[PDB]
Amino acid sequence: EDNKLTYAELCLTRKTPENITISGRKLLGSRHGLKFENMSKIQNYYITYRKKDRHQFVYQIHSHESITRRNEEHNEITPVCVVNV
Repeated sequence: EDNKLTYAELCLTRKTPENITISGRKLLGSRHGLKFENMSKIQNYYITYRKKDRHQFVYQIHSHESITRRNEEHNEITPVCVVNV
């Protein structure tokens, strides 16, 4: 829905972590509907977005471990609904 997302399905030709992130970055750079303004606990790949000044955001897929690592290194990358690859 507008607020919460049920589930996301990604379909590729090969299942590798680098290809998953590349596909998530490329497929989520076109014209989209909303900004995924919600939250859900995470525990494993997810679609995430970081905030950036003057209404700027990036849409790409990160693993939960990678989400934690990039939150530790860094504007937090708040994760949203799970992605099944």
